[PDB]
Amino acid sequence: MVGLIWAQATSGVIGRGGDIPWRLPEDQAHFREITMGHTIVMGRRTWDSLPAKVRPLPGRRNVVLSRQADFMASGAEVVGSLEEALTSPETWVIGGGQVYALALPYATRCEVTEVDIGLPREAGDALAPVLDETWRGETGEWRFSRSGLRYRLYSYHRS
Ligand SMILES: NC(=O)c1ccc[n+]([C@@H]2O[C@H](COP(=O)([O-])OP(=O)(O)OC[C@H]3O[C@@H](n4cnc5c(N)ncnc54)[C@H](OP(=O)(O)O)[C@@H]3O)[C@@H](O)[C@H]2O)c1
Ligand SMILES: Nc1ccc(C(F)(F)F)cc1N
Ligand SMILES: [Co+2]
Ligand SMILES: [Co+2]
Repeated sequence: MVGLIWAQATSGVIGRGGDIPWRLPEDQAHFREITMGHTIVMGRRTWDSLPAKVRPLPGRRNVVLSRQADFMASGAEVVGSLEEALTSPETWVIGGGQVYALALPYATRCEVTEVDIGLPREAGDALAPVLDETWRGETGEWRFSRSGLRYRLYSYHRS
């Protein structure tokens, strides 16, 4: 099972400046619950966005996708194609925009957090992938975060 997990503003922005322009503590617990114990695949930029102290994420098989021949990610496996990173019973692609887009054709599930924040799309932003008609998703109820923002969860799936 290959899944994609991300948090977006309603506008689809997921990253900017090598960072995420909000904080949603509930989503961090939700992200950790979904990915805990499994393989996580991420782009090399996303891997660089994590501080060295949190790298690699605990309890998960961290894999970093890069075109650099002998790129070294201390604590993670480095592969040159996504397919090499996808060989586990359960794999979660955790970003970024480039790797979500590359990974979607191999994905059966998407766990999407939508953050009710008026964040306009900006040139150079990392964006969430657009899900077509083949994706059947369940919309969650609006939830209020300890951070003061409103959000809701989407669980998409295709057969
Ligand atoms: N849930 C979220 O909101 C969320 C989750 C994660 C990340 N983000 C944000 O996403 C942003 C970064 O996403 P990004 O799209 O800018 O960069 P990225 O997708 O995280 O990783 C980009 C890198 O992936 C590697 N790559 C891309 N296609 C490849 C391929 N076909 N084969 C091998 N390697 C490949 C390249 O690494 P080389 O340059 O080494 O070739 C490329 O530089 C950051 O702002 C981060 O905070 C948000
Ligand atoms: N600290 C931290 C920052 C960003 C991520 C993300 F999944 F978005 F890549 C995970 C963690 N654990
Ligand atoms: Co699990
Ligand atoms: Co299924």
